[PDB]
Amino acid sequence: RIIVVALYDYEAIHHEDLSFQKGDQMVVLEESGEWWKARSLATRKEGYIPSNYVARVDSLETEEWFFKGISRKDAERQLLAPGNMLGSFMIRDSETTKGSYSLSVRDYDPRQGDTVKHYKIRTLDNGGFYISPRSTFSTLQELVDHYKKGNDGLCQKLSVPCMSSKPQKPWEKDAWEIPRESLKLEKKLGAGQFGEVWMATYNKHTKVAVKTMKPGSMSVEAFLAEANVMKTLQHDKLVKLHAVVTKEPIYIITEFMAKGSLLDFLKSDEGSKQPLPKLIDFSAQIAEGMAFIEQRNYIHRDLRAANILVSASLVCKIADFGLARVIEDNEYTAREGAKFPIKWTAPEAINFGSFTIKSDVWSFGILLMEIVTYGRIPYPGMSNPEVIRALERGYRMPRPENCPEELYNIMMRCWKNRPEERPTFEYIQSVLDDFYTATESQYEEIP
Ligand SMILES: CC(C)C[C@H](N[C@H]1CC[C@H](n2cc(-c3ccc(Oc4ccccc4)cc3)c3c(N)ncnc32)CC1)C(N)=O
Repeated sequence: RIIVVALYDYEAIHHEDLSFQKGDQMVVLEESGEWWKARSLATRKEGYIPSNYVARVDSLETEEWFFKGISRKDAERQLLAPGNMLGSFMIRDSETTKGSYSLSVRDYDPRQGDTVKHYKIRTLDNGGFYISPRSTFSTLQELVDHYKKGNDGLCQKLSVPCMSSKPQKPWEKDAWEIPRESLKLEKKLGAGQFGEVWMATYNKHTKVAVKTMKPGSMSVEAFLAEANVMKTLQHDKLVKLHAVVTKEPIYIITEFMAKGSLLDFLKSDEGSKQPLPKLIDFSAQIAEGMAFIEQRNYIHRDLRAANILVSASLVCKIADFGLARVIEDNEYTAREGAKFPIKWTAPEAINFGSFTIKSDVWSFGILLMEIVTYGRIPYPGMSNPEVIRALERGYRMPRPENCPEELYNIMMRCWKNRPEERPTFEYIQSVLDDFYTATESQYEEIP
């Protein structure tokens, strides 16, 4: 008997699902995947439900100011998003203290601009919580109501909970390999060497993107084996693979990303106006994605701004991870020109076909330069043979205008000729995540 309460408004997309009145009471049965079967209270008939729309009644997951799952870094991004105000806040699980909590509050000063301050919410041994010992509370709800009435030592008085959008409905049960007929291709987004990309509708109810691979470009079995690894690479900064059509021409089905590639974005009216701290935040988002790929012993093989996608809310998501591996070299793909771009590719990958996480690190440094130049071609003024020979003699792209020296230093580290000398994405992540907050403490010590 596990009791669970609803949270959002959702009607059955399928024919087996129930209703959500933004408030209800349910009791879960089986807990496989992201769809759960639950015994509900309207009234004595049930079915399957999306797990991300519900929560246990005991935990704080029901509270509007609590954000389960998210990181410190993501708390900051969420809060600094447009639509939030001074003293906007959230409570989340602590990162550096298991079982305890953290308060994140949107702040402002003329000297540092918009910032997010973090406070340790310590738990008392016999029940209750405090930030400062002189002010303890039975519940986190009491803590919140307290600091809503006055800052009492915090940077700001709490105003309203961090805004949040209703999450993506989880993908249909056991719909990994789907029929081609289940997709309606509505708008061609782009045409490339080995396939096209379409905006499309799945089963007349869900917006997706579909990459349609050219006949001759991939083998069904080799692709499916690889895709079965790709789908498990689940992370906020990787684009999500929903499903595949396992019949030539092979279709790849993913979440749709409203702002297209980061390269397109940086070259748009809107993206060309992003300020440098936002550019650095894109870099950090990609580094986080790559550190996950690195921790999972996977290889991207074609990391560049063109293969980064951008959401409506400016989340960067890595796409085409691993795809280059299963694009075949034959008479068909050959008449399409270069398989990989020389200017983005590590020298050992070019010279010997040695693709590793370390050649991805090389590509990342190039991507960094693409970002800070808003999508300029690498090595301007140079041919491909000229780039290769210059690189062999220690030439590296010089630092451009409007590039912080520490960002350049990171690029130069990525561009070591010997791969073992290049940093880890775990390192790159940490430096970029803390780029502007290096000489600052994690949490504020409130008297
Ligand atoms: C200005 C532009 C109109 C020009 C155009 N730009 C193009 C830039 C990329 C655009 N694109 C590509 C994908 C995508 C990427 C990989 C996928 O598959 C995989 C495979 C393996 C792993 C992960 C995803 C699936 C979808 C995609 C998406 N999901 N949502 C929105 N736009 C997308 C398409 C236009 C161009 N001509 O370049």
